[PDB]
Amino acid sequence: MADVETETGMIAQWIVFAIMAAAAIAFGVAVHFRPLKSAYYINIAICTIAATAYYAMAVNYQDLTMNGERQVVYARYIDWVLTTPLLLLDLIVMTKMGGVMISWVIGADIFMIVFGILGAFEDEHKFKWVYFIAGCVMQAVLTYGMYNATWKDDKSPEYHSSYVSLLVFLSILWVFYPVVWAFGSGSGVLSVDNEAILMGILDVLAKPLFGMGCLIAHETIFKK
Ligand SMILES: CC(C)CCC[C@@H](C)[C@H]1CC[C@H]2[C@@H]3CC=C4C[C@@H](O)CC[C@]4(C)[C@H]3CC[C@]12C
Ligand SMILES: CC(C)CCC[C@@H](C)[C@H]1CC[C@H]2[C@@H]3CC=C4C[C@@H](O)CC[C@]4(C)[C@H]3CC[C@]12C
Ligand SMILES: *C/C=C(C)/C=C/C=C(C)/C=C/C1=C(C)CCCC1(C)C
Repeated sequence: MADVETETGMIAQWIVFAIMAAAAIAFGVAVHFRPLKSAYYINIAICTIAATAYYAMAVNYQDLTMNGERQVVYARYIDWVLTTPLLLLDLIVMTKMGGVMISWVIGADIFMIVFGILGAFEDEHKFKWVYFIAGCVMQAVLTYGMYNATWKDDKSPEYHSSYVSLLVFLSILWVFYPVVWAFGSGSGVLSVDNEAILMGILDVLAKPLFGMGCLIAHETIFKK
């Protein structure tokens, strides 16, 4: 039979919705009482984006577009394509990284997503996986560069530290997405719902939580 999202998946998403929404509102207000405002904006956008994406996924878990006999909840790629770049930025600001380099990490990132999307809608397993590799290779490149701003002597010693910190956290976490993907969206061995929940779990770690980390860090440092 076909693997399609259910009330369950819906639930999960709906839950994520609320969280995102709150963070959005939270930061959304907070910002008006700071100096520094930018860092806030970044994360406001991020969560507002997600919130929206999840909101769509949730209300339409029934309107199924399918690759094979398994529904693909693509809205997430959109989210990701927009959010992921903003997440890297959240860290980039803690560094003195050069525009030229920024564009590279970002560009890499964007493709990482698209490849995923490409694979997500591919029939031939033969290609599906090729695409998968691609993205991983992008996540790779991308990650590599992010670390050059670690050892290569280029902001303040406080920042540098916080940066390193958050990065290792983001760096590791992210590799989970591709793993989960590979499993469901990619292989099929994973349910649409479970994938949703898993992805969902990740998102909340990757976005709201990370956000706080950053905001704090900034707020913290700024106080020095
Ligand atoms: C899950 C969602 C609802 C979480 C939202 C968390 C928001 C409300 C949190 C996370 C970061 C937090 C801020 C971190 C740093 C400061 C500077 C400090 O001098 C006063 C508190 C203040 C300004 C915090 C206000 C509350 C804050 C903005
Ligand atoms: C959707 C609901 C849950 C959102 C609730 C958002 C609340 C927690 C957010 C929105 C406005 C925010 C406050 C905005 C202004 C200030 C004064 C500042 O000097 C310290 C942070 C502080 C005190 C913020 C604390 C966190 C705060 C109260
Ligand atoms: C808010 C969303 C976040 C932080 C999403 C992160 C997503 C990734 C790191 C995805 C990576 C993928 C690959 C490296 C290979 C192919 C499939 C993907 C798209 C899921």
